[PDB]
Amino acid sequence: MLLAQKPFWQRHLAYPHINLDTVAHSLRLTGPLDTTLLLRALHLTVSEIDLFRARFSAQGELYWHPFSPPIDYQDLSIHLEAEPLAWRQIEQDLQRSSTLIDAPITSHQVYRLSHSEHLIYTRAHHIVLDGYGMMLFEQRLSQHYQSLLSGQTPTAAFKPYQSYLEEEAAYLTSHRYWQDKQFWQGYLREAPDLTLTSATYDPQLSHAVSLSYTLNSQLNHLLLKLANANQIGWPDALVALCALYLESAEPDAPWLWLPFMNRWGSVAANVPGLMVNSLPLLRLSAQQTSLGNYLKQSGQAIRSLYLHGRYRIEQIEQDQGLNAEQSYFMSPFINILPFESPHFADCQTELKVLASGSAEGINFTFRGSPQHELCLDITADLASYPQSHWQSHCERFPRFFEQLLARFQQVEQDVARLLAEPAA
Amino acid sequence: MLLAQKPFWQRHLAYPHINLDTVAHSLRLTGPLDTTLLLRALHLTVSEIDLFRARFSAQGELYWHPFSPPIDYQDLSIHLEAEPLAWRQIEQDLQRSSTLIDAPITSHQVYRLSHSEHLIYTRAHHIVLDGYGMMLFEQRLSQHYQSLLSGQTPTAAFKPYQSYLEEEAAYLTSHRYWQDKQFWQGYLREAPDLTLTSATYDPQLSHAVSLSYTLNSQLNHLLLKLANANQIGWPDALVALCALYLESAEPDAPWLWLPFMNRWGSVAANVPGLMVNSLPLLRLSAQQTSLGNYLKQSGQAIRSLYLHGRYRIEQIEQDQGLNAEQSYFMSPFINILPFESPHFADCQTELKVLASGSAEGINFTFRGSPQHELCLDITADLASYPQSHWQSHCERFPRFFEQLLARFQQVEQDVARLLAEPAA
Amino acid sequence: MLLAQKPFWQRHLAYPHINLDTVAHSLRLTGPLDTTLLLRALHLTVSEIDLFRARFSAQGELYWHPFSPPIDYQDLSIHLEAEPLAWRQIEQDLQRSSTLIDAPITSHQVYRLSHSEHLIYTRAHHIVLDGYGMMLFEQRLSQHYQSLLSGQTPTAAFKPYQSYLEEEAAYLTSHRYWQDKQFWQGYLREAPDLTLTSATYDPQLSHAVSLSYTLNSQLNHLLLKLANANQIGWPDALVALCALYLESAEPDAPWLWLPFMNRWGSVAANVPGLMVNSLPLLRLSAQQTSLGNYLKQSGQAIRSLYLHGRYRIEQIEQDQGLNAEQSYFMSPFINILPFESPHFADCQTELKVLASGSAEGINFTFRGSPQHELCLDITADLASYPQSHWQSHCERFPRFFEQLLARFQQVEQDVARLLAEPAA
Repeated sequence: MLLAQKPFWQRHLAYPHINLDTVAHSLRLTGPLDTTLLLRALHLTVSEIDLFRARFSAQGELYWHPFSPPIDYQDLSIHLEAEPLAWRQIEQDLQRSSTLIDAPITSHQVYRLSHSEHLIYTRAHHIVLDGYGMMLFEQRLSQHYQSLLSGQTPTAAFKPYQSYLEEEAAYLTSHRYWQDKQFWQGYLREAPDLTLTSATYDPQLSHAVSLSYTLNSQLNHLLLKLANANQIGWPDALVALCALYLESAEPDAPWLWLPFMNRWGSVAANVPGLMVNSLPLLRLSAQQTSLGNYLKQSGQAIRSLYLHGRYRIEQIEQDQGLNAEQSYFMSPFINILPFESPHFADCQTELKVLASGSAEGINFTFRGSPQHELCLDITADLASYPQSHWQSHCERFPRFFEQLLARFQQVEQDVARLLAEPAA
Repeated sequence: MLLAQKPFWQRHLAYPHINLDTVAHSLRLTGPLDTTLLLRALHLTVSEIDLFRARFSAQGELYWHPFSPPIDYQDLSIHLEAEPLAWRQIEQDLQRSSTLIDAPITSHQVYRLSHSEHLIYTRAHHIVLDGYGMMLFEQRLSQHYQSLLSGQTPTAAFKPYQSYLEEEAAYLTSHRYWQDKQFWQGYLREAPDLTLTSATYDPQLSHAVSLSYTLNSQLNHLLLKLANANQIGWPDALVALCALYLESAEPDAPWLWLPFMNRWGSVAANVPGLMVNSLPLLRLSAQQTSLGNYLKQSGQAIRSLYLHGRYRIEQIEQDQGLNAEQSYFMSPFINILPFESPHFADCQTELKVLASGSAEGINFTFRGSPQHELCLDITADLASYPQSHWQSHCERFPRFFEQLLARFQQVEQDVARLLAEPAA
Repeated sequence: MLLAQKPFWQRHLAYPHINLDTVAHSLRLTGPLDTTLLLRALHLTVSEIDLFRARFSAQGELYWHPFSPPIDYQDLSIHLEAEPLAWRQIEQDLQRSSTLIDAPITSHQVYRLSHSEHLIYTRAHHIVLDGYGMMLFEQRLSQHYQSLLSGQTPTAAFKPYQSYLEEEAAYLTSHRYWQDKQFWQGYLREAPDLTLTSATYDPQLSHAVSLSYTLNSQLNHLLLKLANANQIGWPDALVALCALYLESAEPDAPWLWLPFMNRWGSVAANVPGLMVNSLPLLRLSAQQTSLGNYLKQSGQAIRSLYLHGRYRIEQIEQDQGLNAEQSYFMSPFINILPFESPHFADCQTELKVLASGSAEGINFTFRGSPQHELCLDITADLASYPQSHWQSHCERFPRFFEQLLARFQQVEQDVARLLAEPAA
């Protein structure tokens, strides 16, 4: 078992009767799709994912099931209560006991609701799949379907999970491992303390609240320009902007937590699994600096995180002295969700996140793309984050974007002029 | 548009009325050549070079013309004033006002002067073609003509430019990119300031003065014997010897500028275009060192620059805080061009460089090969370099080479011997 | 010549007659070995090792022989005086004159005793091969054999030695070089003086004595266990433990010398040769810390050595201001020998060390593996170490392990508890 999987494994031993870290998506395809080919496509995709065959012993020993995950298919086009019938079974799986010992970690269900309506349900435990893995699974499903439909030879399959283990093993014994430890050690030393997880925090008592604000299109164009002008992508740009925002909105929070996919330059880029790593970014001050210099310098600080990003935060926790019963309070946290839902010839795809872990602290999420629609979701777990502050963020963050777009207007949309003004 | 191209683009917008960065070669062929097949060969070679179909919008957007460039041919074997008619048209092109906007960037003219005389003129703007690229073009022309003459099938065609764009795009995203960034950052920290282009320098007021100096055979042999001995290529050997010559001839200049092809190991080796990168080499001191040790350690240094050579100098200028209106004064500069002229059966080839960049500073260009004829060309632009210094280089550089052969004669032409002696 | 090679060169000049530094193994293969394929395998293996072609001039210049070393094979199956004939020729080589100067630096002899018995002899002077080196050689020989036995094509050949020289030179001119210098400087300044080599010491007058103690399985499993707990390797854990035992067995000995292979993350990993660096570990205090806390911190310090290990100990001596006639007395010395003997299909391998170079002081060597069997080897040079203290160590070191095994059982195999009780 990988260090990154241990915390999930422990949470499970600590609250067995409940599925705290599940990942489930539903795909709704509307269109003249070829049922049979989709089923083959799904069966093919799943075969390529070695980790979906993972199983754990009572002692946490990971071992491998020899068969690929079953694909439960049902033609419901016959019944009038087709949809409700499909959703009862989907909820059934969501409400399953979700044990981990000697059991299948994933589930795959397909429903033909009508000749032009299909419902695909995919579920896994966070211990064998993260967000990026999920989309990889979706794109692959897409790829196999297109190949089957167009009668072409499909492109290459996911590399075996074993190739990733080997790569990870080599990294753990490499000098880079030590340069990384070195780097996080210095980063935190010359910095304000990180917040630990409360001793009285019960993961199951989570109580999530949320609000979504759709960013104005004019802001998206600016977002891009701003990104370009600083030789950074819009996701990294939003992380910078978000940190700038927190300068006023929550000055006492010196840290902004980020998820580094840990797929960059690695075979993991072709191996669905668990690799995401949570890292803390020390927000730069807005005092005595231009917005332009703020974005550029934040981007570098962020980049620096990615370069030493393969070093596990769990490991950092140990390096910093926390004991086994401790963990960092990764809040505030930012997530950028840029990936499109998987495509299928002559169909519309409606993707729905049915499960995705547990909310802790406050979370800022950006789903979509400045090229189309980009929304901001402000989610807080009232059991570990004050409701009023959450209230405040839902009113202040959106305004923050309204201003930026304004300061731009009142400067005749001159990218260089806006980057010219002070960060504050 | 690539970064390497931006500066040529800007120079054009700044001075539209002049051809600052044009490349043009004339190939005069003497022999009973097959005109029709030469034309075909030229037709096929230009069609394989995607970049020659490039064009730019007034906004600097590079788009693609669907047709290969035209090959303008003229049989002039009838006129009494044949050669003069050819050259008058060439000079005219060398005098056309460049226009990178929505216009063809290359020109191809062939002239049949007499049954045994042909003149080929090839012109491109530096923004789509460099030295190495020109030679790939000439060699390819030679290959095709030879294939057609013997009936054989031609060897593989140039890869598409798209492949290079992709490879480049990946490098810009890789870990190497950041490794290269840190490197140039360290290298420039541990060293004397680099010089910046005077702010009053006007590219058009350039005024280049030149002078050749063939190296006697005994030196060329010595160059090779020295290179082999230090297990390095003669070009680097030659670069070292210049580094050494400069130590005494121009001690108040620590840097020496070099061109890095960026061809080896990349698809660029099979894609004509612009890839050469000018990078600064910090001269090693000649004090306390044997000649041999100087050569080897210089080679080790050059190689170090090679490895990080894909990192763009324009990027470095930004990393080092220069602004949009500044740049490095890349002088002195030592440019080595080993390539031989293209060959055609039963013919002699006379290559003539009709246009190349534009003089800046003092330039040491070596053309040839130590096995054949190697001529040193000291060029200077009095508009940006001390005329007196230039003359002084013309005197002492050849003397430097003469003293070298001499000190060699001194110890019975014993390579080990000559190498054990002190550097200076 | 490399710095690590110079002291061997010196020893040879100072005592031309005696062959003081030799590494020589014998491998007895019992089974139905394919003689011919073995001989081919041996042939292929020696040909991949550039360094076995090294030869030294009178002035100590290292030059290269153009041919791979010969392999002398004799079928003694028909002869009656079999084994005696083999060993007699072996002893003759161990008893060669071979004044390093202009002589084959290695020897390879193969003997077929019967169709079931084969004896392989391999000798090299320590100046071109260390322990790891010898191991690599052995493993490559089994790879080749196996490859020829099965119809499989062999894996990659050892990289060329020039590769390593090129890497080392790069390191010497690097900043990493300077950091290592810094680390060693301070690590020594803030610590007790290292013991210099007695001026009245004569290498040729070595008088070795040894005695082996086989660590009982009970302990083996504990060793491994102890290793896991402190997230460290068992060899590193054995050093930590040896340093502990030395806290009350020779309290006046602040330092413990360790051999650092210096193969870690280097082409040297695929280049048999001399790279081992002897370094001083400042033994940590066994007071005011728990066993588990001692191991964890010992491993950290040990890690630091490896991390700065590329800096040469001979270089450190020069840095500490020692003159050419001086060196560090490297005693106590712990050596870990984990590697198994080469394996050949359907055969038995009985490895035997016939020469491993003379060593000063006292040495603690761990041969084998906790996974299977391992024996502690206490060896001493009476001409440089008190025979008394030696016998002292022979009785007291094992006891130290019976105590650890006992203090363990005496805590109901409670691993975390053993690691809770203070140092000693």
